[PDB]
Amino acid sequence: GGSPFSGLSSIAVRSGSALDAIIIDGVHHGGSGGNLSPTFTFGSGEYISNMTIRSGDYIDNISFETNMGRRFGPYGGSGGSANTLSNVKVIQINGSAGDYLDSLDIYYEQY
Amino acid sequence: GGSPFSGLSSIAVRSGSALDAIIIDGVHHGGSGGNLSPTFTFGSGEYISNMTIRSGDYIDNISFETNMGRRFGPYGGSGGSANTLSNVKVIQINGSAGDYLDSLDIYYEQY
Repeated sequence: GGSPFSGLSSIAVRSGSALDAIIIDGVHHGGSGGNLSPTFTFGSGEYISNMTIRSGDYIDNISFETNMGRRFGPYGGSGGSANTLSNVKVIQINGSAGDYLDSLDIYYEQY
Repeated sequence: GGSPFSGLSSIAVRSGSALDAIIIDGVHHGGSGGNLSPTFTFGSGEYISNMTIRSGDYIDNISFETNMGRRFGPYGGSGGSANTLSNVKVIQINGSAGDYLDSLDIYYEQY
């Protein structure tokens, strides 16, 4: 019984040319620079299915598509190298933050 | 670089004899009954290492120990059956909620 939920229930970012911050369920991870994205709130049974991430020494860009045809991004800049997650169910987003988003540790089901 | 963080950054619950709610990074999952736990905010590099969960048709009790000797619980009641997670790193907490906490879908590293 019940309506499904996730502990990853909403995402925002702060971005300029790179990722200043990620804001996960209203919890700030990073610095104050860049401009604040609007918050993406996930629906019951909705999860991240695609995700493109540009990264270098820092997280430079973040975009994703959900299983419900919804989109978030791109936010950030054109630097670093691009990696893509496809046919996935993203479960967790961890990482390391300072004044910027230094790394991301994504946990997902690889379908 | 950077200080580690998790997308599972704080836990509270609402509990009576069972689990009315779990509150994950300030996002409410469940109903309004029972009494509100105080919020456990996780520190950088802190994660759930032990966890005892009583469950039946509903989540009945929740307790956990973190890798930093910190504790949360027990909260709830004495019904259902007990399961324990030991030598783990909890990564995600999902589930299904209504007026109560119907299920929990825990994602962890089994060490």
